[PDB]
Amino acid sequence: LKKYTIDLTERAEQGKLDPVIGRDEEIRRTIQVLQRRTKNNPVLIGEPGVGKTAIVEGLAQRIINGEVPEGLKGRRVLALDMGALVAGAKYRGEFEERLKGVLNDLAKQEGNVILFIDALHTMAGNMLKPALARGELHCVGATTLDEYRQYIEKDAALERRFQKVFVAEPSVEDTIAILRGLKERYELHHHVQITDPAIVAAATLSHRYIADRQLPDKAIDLIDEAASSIRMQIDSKPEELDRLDRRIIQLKLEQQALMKESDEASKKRLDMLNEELSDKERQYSELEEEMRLLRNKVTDAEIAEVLARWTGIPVSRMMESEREKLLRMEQELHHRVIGQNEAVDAVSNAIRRSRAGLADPNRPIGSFLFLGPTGVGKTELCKALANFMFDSDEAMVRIDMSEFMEKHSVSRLVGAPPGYVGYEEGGYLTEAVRRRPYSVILLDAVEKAHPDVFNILLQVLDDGRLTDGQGRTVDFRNTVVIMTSNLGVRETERKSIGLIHQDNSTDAMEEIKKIFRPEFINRIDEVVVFHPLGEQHIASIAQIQLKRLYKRLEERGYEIHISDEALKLLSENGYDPVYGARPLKRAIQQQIENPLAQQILSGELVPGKVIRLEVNEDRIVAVQ
Amino acid sequence: DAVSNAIRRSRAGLADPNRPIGSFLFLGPTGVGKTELCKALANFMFDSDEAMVRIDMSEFMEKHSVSRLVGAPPGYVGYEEGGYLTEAVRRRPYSVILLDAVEKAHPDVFNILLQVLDDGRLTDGQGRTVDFRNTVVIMTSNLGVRETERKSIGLIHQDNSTDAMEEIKKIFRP
Amino acid sequence: PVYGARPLKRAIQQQIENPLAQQILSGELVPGKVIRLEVNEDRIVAVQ
Amino acid sequence: QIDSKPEELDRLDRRIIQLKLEQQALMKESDEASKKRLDMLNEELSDKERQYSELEEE
Amino acid sequence: AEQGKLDPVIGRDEEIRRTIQVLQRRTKNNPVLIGEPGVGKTAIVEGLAQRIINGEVPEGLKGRRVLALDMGALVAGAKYRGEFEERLKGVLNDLAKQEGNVILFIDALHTMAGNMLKPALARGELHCVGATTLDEYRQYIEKDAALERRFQKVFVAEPSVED
Ligand SMILES: Nc1ncnc2c1ncn2[C@@H]1O[C@H](COP(=O)(O)OP(=O)(O)OP(O)(O)=S)[C@@H](O)[C@H]1O
Ligand SMILES: Nc1ncnc2c1ncn2[C@@H]1O[C@H](COP(=O)(O)OP(=O)(O)OP(O)(O)=S)[C@@H](O)[C@H]1O
Ligand SMILES: Nc1ncnc2c1ncn2[C@@H]1O[C@H](COP(=O)(O)OP(=O)(O)OP(O)(O)=S)[C@@H](O)[C@H]1O
Ligand SMILES: Nc1ncnc2c1ncn2[C@@H]1O[C@H](COP(=O)(O)OP(=O)(O)OP(O)(O)=S)[C@@H](O)[C@H]1O
Repeated sequence: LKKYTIDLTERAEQGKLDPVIGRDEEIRRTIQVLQRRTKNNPVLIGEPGVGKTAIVEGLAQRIINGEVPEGLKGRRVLALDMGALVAGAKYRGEFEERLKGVLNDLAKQEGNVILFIDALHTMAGNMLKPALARGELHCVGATTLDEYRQYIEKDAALERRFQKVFVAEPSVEDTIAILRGLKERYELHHHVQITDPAIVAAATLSHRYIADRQLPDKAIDLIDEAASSIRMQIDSKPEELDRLDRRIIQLKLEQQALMKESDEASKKRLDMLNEELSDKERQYSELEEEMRLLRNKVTDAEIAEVLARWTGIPVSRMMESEREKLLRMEQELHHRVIGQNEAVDAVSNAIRRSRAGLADPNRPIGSFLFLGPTGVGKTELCKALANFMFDSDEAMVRIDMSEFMEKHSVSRLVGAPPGYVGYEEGGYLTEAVRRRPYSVILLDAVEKAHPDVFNILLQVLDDGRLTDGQGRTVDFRNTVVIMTSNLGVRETERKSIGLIHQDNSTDAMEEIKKIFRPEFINRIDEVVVFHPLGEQHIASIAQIQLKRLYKRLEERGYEIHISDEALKLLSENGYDPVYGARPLKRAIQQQIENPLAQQILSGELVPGKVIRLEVNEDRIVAVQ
Repeated sequence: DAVSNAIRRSRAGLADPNRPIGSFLFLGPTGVGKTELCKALANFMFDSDEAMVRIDMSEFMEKHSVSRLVGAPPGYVGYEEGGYLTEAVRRRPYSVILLDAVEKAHPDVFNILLQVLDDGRLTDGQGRTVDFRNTVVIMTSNLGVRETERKSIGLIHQDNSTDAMEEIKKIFRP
Repeated sequence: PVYGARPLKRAIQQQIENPLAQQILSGELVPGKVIRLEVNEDRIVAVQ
Repeated sequence: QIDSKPEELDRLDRRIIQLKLEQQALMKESDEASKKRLDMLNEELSDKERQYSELEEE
Repeated sequence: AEQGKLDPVIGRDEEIRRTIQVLQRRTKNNPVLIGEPGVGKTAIVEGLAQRIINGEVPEGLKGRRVLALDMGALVAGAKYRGEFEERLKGVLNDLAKQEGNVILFIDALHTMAGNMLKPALARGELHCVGATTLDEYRQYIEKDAALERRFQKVFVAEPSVED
């Protein structure tokens, strides 16, 4: 008891055990087990982070703090932790000897020293049952759910040794009382003065967002991380000084990339960045020679910037300048997708209300069932939205739902039942959107998937979470979906002419209301129906079809200027009454790119010189 | 009044001990607020929507989904991880369970469900007994929406009951 | 008749709350005061 | 229950220990005009002290 | 690193501020670099060592020095029941002798026993550095809320042209 044990009451005497304000219920549950003769060893069972070790050591905090009544005063808490019994016994038999020594010690305590097994799955059993049979061992269990059950559940002799402990959960109120009850201990443990908004945002926002740990402790280590980044601010220089100096370090690593060259002077095209280097010396000198350089407002906005680096709705963007690209979000789509006014306003306004957040957080954000014709370019619009917000097309997780015809379809895409290859491989959308849950959940042709797939669209559209075969919640409460499904193609291509719009809504709503409930008609953002294009739109997609060719042949170092007559021939070959604007790239390549390749390989086009496409033909030809 | 009188019967004590406490079949058009009322049922007596999980019978249609509700056969992943029904009831047997669209489930969940109803004992992949004899279940349906919203004009309630009980009759027992 | 008062969630958030979000985040509406649902013209507009 | 303080007595004493150590949390705040709302927990604490004094006497 | 035998880095300041900013905690205290074996995360912990030792770092990481428990001498002679145990308790007590002025960059973080590592990481008595592959940080474990209270990660994405 003097060699192997750690005195938890002494830990609560000096105060290395962080004081626990509240929860008298389960410490009273411990004391109620301690008066109990049989089933005398309590087992603290919660999730990890219900504080099982901290409830035994806080039971020592009660035994020193006198909140315990008569009966246990004198019965001493001494904790056999792991690591203690692992002494230099290189040979056998001495283990049973030293255990016989310490069980003669608690055998002569006679209810004066209480034993404790920290992380109960450690310790034995061949010797504690006599010491739990006379009345001489008084041990305590504190370990997790899996480590108590797999410690032992099913021995009816050892569950005769161990009683479990179960809890009750009130509101976020007493979590706020944990955070204010601990915030000055982490002032003198975290070098600050904890104002309230960081911890009340930690409590309420922890009860809203975090689906991995539990109240209040997820808020507690959020304040740990918070005061960590705060002391990162405390011991460094003031703010904009570190803006200047840190961008000096990283950007001089960029010029460190941008100096070791073949010819240094000609590719010093970054000369503005070096005048800006001496300018960073200039304003960085203004602010080194020269609060709002301080934050006791920790802040909710700034650990909302940390959590905003986590989730997928930012607030670090919120203190930036964003309204100028918001007010021409239509026109910044018109740089690559022109026309379709109720589509760019219904879709773009649906993006505004979506990432603005006007619905339930326990509802999805941008929820779209697309229904309409072809000849439009849906995946290039999905690339316009990943290349719009995601700034390039990583989010385009394209998972075709066409494969799913037989009985076992939700074992296919949801994930297989365990005990097989398919569960560890998981489902299709379940896994490839399990990697990025807060992203574009892009789907083509969902209608051929199961009714069960339809009602788990009713799960990610009502609830906004997903469940595989095992039974956990993949969180979708912070993602925008795009469903470029192939529901519309035959109905909306076949509807012209002879079928009015209410009839396509009638039989398409006979498919939806054939399987879905009214919330699939209702709870999407918009039913976005497209229309065919005009001639100036053909001119615009010619221009932006050329801008990619400008940057592409720009990487080689050539120049091409095109007259208006070739524009007139492409406008002539642009539109057909049956198909629309799709074969334009094929006509451009078949009439333009054949003599261009023929003369760039033939030798008639000279490198290092400007190229111009003229017409010494009845079609487009190349010349120098 | 139906669910509230079911609560007064629940805390009152009328029930047969070889039965579940509450079991109902809801039919009709959709738009009434079923699982919002189940969120109020998670709000009233044990006081928390944290204790509302909402369970579905749709994804569980396969050859091994019987071993999803009972746990896998031995020698499998999900045998040591168990099943959703056996672990879920085995943690706290006195709780509120929210099922959806049981027609999606097989006649093997209807016979495990019969063991919820009759004689009160479920044997899993392993085979040990499962305590179901004081458990409250809630099961919603799509039989109401898929033949009521179009037949709301003209049809009567008895014929609604019969043309539910036909496809029920093909795949359930009385 | 089939649908009921179910779409009224998005009749509110869609039908009024899109220009309301435009006017709140536009900077016209300074926060901090008691809101009275005023009447501009025949489509519902909230004014601060 | 006979050796120590009675059941309704330590229900009450432990409700007032919930509210009192809840105030030991609830002292240091951020701004006054928002988070000194807790008037209602104070009059509930008056029910706590009065009922605990009543069954303290009885 | 004083002798300068290690590999340099180019750029790498924002997400290594994510590495230092995930270093200086108490429990969750240890960073994890995420990514496959063709990205270079050991250059990020050793460029971390070059910021700590060379001196662009502010106050706090001036004197900190990094050690490395490896599995090789752990499994070298495990002849009897206790050799590996006397040697690992020697590791933990030598962690106690430099008193937390030992940084322990454990690469292959799941390799390092553990119930003797958990409470010292919990009190503040232990503080290390972790590293595991993208798929293998999906394999490490995140739902053990205890081992959620022992470690934390650093985010790195798909590489670009300019870098
Ligand atoms: N009210 C509180 N007062 C003080 N510290 C608290 C409080 N709530 C949580 N903690 C912290 O909770 C942390 C975890 O407690 P533990 O003693 O590890 O209990 P535990 O859940 O059994 O951990 P194990 O045994 O490793 S599973 C400690 O580091 C405490 O700082
Ligand atoms: N606006 C556009 N800009 C650039 N390329 C386009 C455009 N529209 C179509 N394309 C090209 O033509 C192809 C067809 O466009 P998509 O965006 O895939 O149309 P789609 O309806 O999504 O076809 P799916 O996905 O096979 S049903 C694209 O992959 C591009 O190569
Ligand atoms: N009348 C209503 N009152 C309140 N909330 C409603 C109502 N109707 C729908 N909801 C919301 O929409 C969700 C689904 O609608 P429900 O009324 O529960 O019908 P349902 O049959 O449960 O559909 P589910 O939940 O997808 S199986 C609920 O969880 C609520 O969030
Ligand atoms: N950041 C870097 N800076 C400098 N050289 C690097 C860098 N990353 C990789 N290298 C080079 O690549 C070689 C090995 O790359 P590693 O850094 O070991 O890749 P890795 O991601 O660490 O994968 P491991 O270590 O095999 S798991 C080194 O010998 C260097 O030549």
